[PDB]
Amino acid sequence: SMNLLIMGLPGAGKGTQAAKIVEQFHVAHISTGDMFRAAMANQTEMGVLAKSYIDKGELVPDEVTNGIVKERLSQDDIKETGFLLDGYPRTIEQAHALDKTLAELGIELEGIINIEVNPDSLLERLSGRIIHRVTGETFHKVFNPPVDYKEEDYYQREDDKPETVKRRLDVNIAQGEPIIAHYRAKGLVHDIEGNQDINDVFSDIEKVLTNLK
Repeated sequence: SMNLLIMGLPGAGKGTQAAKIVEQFHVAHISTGDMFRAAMANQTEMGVLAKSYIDKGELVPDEVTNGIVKERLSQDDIKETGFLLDGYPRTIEQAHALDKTLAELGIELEGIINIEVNPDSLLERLSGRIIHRVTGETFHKVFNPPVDYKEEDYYQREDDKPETVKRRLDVNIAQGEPIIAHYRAKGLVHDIEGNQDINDVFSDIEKVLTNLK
């Protein structure tokens, strides 16, 4: 059992590495989407409140979000298998709330996998998805270019356009950096070079996690 966070900007490979971490180390991967879904499925105190905001298209308040996390971390699997929290905390306020939650449950955080990738590089990756303008097909400027390729043959979904991606990276950099610093001051942050093949990133994670205890 290990008690862990994973962090990283959008596109950094967190989802893939999280799944590899579970397969090998058998901790419970818990994303913000997972915790919300479980709260609503279980009809918990906070889950029915979250549903009430989500049904109206409204962002959920931190008292509810932090309460969902406290519900999640109180489950039996947590002290049995440990966990890999992904997505939460979103902000330094949520990190301060998590730390109170953990202390009250008598759980110690043991490590943070921080996958780093240059955000200018991430902008190019995340803004690569293109759709052929004559009815058929998805490609990607970096990962899967179409035959020949000329830009006028494609369009993009709004969330894949460079300006939209830049906004998303800017918020995650602004919100994430104070959290990474907060935990780095306590030696909990292990920086992983996201600049590698899937198995090479995972190898570096395995050197971190198998050495922790």
